[PDB]
Amino acid sequence: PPHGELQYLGQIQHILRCGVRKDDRTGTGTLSVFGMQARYSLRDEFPLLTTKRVFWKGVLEELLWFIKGSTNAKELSSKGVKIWDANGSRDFLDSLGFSTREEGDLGPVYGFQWRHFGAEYRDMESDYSGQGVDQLQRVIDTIKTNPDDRRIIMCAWNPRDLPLMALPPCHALCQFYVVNSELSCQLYQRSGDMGLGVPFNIASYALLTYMIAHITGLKPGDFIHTLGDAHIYLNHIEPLKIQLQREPRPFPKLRILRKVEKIDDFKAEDFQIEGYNPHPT
Amino acid sequence: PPHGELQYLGQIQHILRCGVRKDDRTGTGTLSVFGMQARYSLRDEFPLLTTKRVFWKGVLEELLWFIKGSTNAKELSSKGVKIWDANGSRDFLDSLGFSTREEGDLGPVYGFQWRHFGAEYRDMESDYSGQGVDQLQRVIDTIKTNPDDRRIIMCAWNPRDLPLMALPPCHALCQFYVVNSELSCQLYQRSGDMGLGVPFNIASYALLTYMIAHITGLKPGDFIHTLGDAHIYLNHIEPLKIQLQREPRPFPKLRILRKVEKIDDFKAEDFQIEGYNPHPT
Repeated sequence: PPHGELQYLGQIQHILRCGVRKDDRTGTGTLSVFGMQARYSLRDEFPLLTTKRVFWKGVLEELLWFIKGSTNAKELSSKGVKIWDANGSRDFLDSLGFSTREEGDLGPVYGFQWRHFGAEYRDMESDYSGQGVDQLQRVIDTIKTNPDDRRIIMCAWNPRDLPLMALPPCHALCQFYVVNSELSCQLYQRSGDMGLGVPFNIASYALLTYMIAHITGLKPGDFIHTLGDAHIYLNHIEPLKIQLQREPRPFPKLRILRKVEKIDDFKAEDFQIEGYNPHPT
Repeated sequence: PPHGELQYLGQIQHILRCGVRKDDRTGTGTLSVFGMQARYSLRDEFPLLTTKRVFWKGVLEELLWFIKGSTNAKELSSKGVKIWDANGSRDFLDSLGFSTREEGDLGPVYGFQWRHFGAEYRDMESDYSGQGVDQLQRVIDTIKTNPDDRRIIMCAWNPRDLPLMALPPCHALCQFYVVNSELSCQLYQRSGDMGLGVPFNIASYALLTYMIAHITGLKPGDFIHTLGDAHIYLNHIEPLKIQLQREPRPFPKLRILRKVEKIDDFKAEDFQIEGYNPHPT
């Protein structure tokens, strides 16, 4: 078997070679490619990239934050993870016109879309219990009842809610798939930062799969990563060039430390990564 | 230059070889693979598969039917396309607790979601003008004014309208991409009947790209076909393996006979398939 990270590095080679120049919303400033797909096996290994360190604590703590259904960036920052803070800033919110929202109010992002799709969004601290659609539970339930179902889909893209978010999700939807008691997951990521973003988004959905496969009593299969606008920022061309030279270490292993039955009962101390020795930045 | 149809036949060979037994809703009866991707060029050619004849009239009529905001299957059947009739059947409906619902009424399917996303569906006759997000136009608008946008997405998956609709979309969403005056499109297909529905599905979203590009004054680039549950029904295996022995004829071309300002002004008589030489069956 070849390494799973060799797909990610190969995707960088392609963008560096055949990628064309394209700007984002600020004028920057990228080398882009439209349409990619890589498959990462989760079978007795966890696709946490090794040619550079990945913020696993950020990965883990953000997902639980999503699963909680939280939409307040302060509730995440308390755990020492700051990747969402600047979007709930007391000035950036007014930049989008959201002057009425208090500090932290991202609007109807992932956690709200996952647990309460369709619901009318009030504030961060409003209780949306039983309101909307808990498609995360619908996923877990459907897997338990009809594993053959070709509809196990959790969509975070709500066209009604787009003008109310800090920014539209880079992960439109994910779809789950069960065969031979193996749970597999495909993620559709509309936009991907191969340098900074992408490695984080592989761990995040490999983790979710590991969570659901644990609950539904299945064993993790493949994680399919599908990209739309796969781009490399020009100020990363050289650091990525040197990283391509590095050789992938053996993937670590994600292990759950207690039998968890419900999904909202998962805590950051239930997961342990062992054997993770990445390259130095 | 490698022929684009080889990807389709290639996918089939993989599923026949590395595919596993997986059933569907009705106990049948397939060979499944989760996660596929193929790229079909739209540059000076149209990916109408030629190893077997594709029902282009149906491909063309169904899409105009979509743009029409239609959910009545008989509006399409009246055009010589009988592919949604059994789904809008007076019996198929009763087999889904839609005994209160009239025949042809497929529910909040594609045509509704594209033109009126987020609107309270009632029936196939009420007009939902000024209701629901017009995703189809918002796409065209954003392409005209902001081609760098990494958010041009037409999502047809609405977990709220999932009860009310007959068949939940096999085509969850499609994303558009513009660089160097080239419009590209990627479809995320929830499930794919390889030897039956897939060639039809490919031609559908290529045409849509050809339409939108024509409207937006652009030259079509690539159509990326991402698949989730890609499957082959057991009774298609031998007909498909004979089809595997065929060498693909050069793809036809799609000429637009006139000049259309708005997407709604499109008519069947504006298109002309040229150079289509498919194998028989």
